[PDB]
Amino acid sequence: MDAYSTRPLTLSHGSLEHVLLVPTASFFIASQLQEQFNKILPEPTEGFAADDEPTTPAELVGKFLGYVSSLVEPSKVGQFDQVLNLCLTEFENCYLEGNDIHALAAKLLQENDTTLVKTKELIKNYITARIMAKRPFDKKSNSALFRAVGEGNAQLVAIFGGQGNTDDYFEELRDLYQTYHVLVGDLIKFSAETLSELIRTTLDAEKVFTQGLNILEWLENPSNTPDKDYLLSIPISCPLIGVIQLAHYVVTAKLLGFTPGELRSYLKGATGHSQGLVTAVAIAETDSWESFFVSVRKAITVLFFIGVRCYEAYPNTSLPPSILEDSLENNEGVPSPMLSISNLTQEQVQDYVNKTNSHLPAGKQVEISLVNGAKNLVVSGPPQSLYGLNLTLRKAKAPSGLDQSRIPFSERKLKFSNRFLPVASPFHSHLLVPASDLINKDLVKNNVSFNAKDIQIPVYDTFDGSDLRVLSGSISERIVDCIIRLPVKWETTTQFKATHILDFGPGGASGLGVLTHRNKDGTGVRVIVAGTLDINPDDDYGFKQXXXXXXXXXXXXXXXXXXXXXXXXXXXXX
Repeated sequence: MDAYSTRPLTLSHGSLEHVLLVPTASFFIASQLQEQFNKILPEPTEGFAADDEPTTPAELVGKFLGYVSSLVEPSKVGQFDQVLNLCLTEFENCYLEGNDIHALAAKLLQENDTTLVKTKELIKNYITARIMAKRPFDKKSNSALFRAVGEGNAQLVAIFGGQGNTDDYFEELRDLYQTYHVLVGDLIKFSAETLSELIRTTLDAEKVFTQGLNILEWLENPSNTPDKDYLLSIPISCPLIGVIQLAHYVVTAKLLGFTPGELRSYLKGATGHSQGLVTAVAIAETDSWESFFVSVRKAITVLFFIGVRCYEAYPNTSLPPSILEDSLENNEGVPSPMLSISNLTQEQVQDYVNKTNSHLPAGKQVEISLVNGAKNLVVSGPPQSLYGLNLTLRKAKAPSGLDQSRIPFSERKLKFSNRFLPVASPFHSHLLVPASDLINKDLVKNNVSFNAKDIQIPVYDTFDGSDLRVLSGSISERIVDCIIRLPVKWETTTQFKATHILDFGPGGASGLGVLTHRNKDGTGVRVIVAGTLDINPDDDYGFKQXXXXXXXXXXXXXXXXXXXXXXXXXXXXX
């Protein structure tokens, strides 16, 4: 054949029995919106919708067809259940050669049209078309960049973040659901039902989800998707969050042709962050997709109840405009009860904290929320107070106006960053405890709150990396106080013997995925999940999954080229 639109891609004339049920796709693919969307390309070269890359036609044809296809795995007969397969492999022999479509994605971000949405669609086309009828994801065998931890050449670790630096949340899950219809309708539809139940069951939780938690439709037709605001509030955010990372670990799986066991396998680490730990745990021990399921039920109800209850502590207090203004001028912004005091030191971060509480009543006082990074140091307390710290915080801070230009270090002043984060609640707090213990019980109160010695790999703690298995606390009683009470000291939670780190951190290159990197510069090669974008071989991600003939190696600062010695062919040192 010949996928048109000014760009040609031969489609081996199926010869007769094919070429007949083919043009039925030839003109249907000539879907009116392809010709006028091809006229926006003879000049505005592939303005939009398809065509981008010369071999991208194979996309929509091998997509549109891969959909109006069988419309059920139970073959809608050869019509669209074989005609679709002559081409499927036909595609797997153009510019992919196995290696995985996700990898052929790189062959776009850098080569031709630097487009994201034009590549994301591209994937969905494949993966979906593939699982539509024959060729299901299973073959198990993978390229490389993964043999490593299996041949002893490397070691892998896993991590999961939370309330990561993103005011989107759902903007990831939707753009995760839509992305791969196939590879997650499960966890999705599943967790859907799941949460949809954990409501009527905790009768009282119905007064905390004003915005119907019908996380279902929210995807298909966001037309009535409950705000952008409260879609973030703790109950509802907590769950869907893991859902994401879980969904990924899944895709990470299903893709890789494995099973949650085939993955809890190649590993050794797996350590989440606060709302990200709950994921690590429930992820450690998971075998086939038969066990893998209720396995999720856990995590879900977990974060679920944490949120639901934590929300009943000191929920979203009606923020005062009296401040919204002033705060929005210094540009600190979203007053949010949690702050990121970057570029500085603890104690320093402390001192300030101190003096503030000093005069401040006990209840409104504030703690040093996190300790991720050697500098970074999130803090939190009632929405208010926090800013009141920013007060003294500002005055002392320097406007970034040249001062070193003429002798600094001695008199020169400091530099900051006092912004807040996308987090309705004050995790790890001094007010998120009276309800803490309750969730512990709220756990058992639902025949699933366990996490026994089934601890596959060593899932490091929120405080001091211990296999988390030292019992005497059920874990599902620590994975509570380590969150809604105790700090994180992350640098202390890392102390890994890794070569890489897989972070299904909560959407984009801003959810620990990179921070973890920050702290260390000459060790792992931290790679993340969703998102295909790149940079400069620093923290390669999203595509380092199905990579073939390309291994990660973030040079070690000492090992990598360290002092040496040698002598001359005439006997001389050097």
